[PDB]
Amino acid sequence: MALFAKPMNHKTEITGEFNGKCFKVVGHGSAPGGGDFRMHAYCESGTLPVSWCVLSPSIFSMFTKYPNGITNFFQEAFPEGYTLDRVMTRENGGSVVSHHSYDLGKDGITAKVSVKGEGFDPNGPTMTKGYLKVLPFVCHLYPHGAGVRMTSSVGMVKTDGSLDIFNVDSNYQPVGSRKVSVPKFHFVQHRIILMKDKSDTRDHIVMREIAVAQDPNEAQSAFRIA
Repeated sequence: MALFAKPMNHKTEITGEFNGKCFKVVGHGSAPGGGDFRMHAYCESGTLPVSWCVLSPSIFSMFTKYPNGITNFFQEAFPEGYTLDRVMTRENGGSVVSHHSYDLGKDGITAKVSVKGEGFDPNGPTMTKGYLKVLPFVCHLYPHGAGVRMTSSVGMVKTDGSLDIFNVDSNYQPVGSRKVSVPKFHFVQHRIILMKDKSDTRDHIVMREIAVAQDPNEAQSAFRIA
């Protein structure tokens, strides 16, 4: 898509419940290009009842930078788009399930996201906002019938510098019946930066993400072999 060749706006609505505490999050951002994309999100319902770090995967893999030589399933599925079905499990206890759908229009990409979490200790880092950041991570992207499956194990650093591992299992499926090219196995490297805008007195986050896809056995010429 030529649309994916120029800067694009994106927005989201996220409806959620963790341990029964409801919230709504709205955000606007842009995707200037090269796998670097930002979102300013606020909790329209008041105070967010959870860590912005744990919410952050629910806050647009079509903005991932792809090298030529690997198909970008996320862009190729447009204009019809794709769905994301995700299960995220905190190894020390807690599950988050979510669904995302996307609309490509004149004003960019609109996402609708539902998310629910249960099994979190009321005094743990998820429900008490006790996370500082998400470590960098590499996803494995596997062919999965007409779509793709990404797995990652991400480390979320607590206030005290100890970390909790979350396992992310994401199924991306085309909406169109127009047959979309399914890539070969590859990696996608991510970084997530979260910031508080000093002008925004609402409970909010500014999220910046870098996502770049990588051919495994072109990593360097240590991996190249015939």
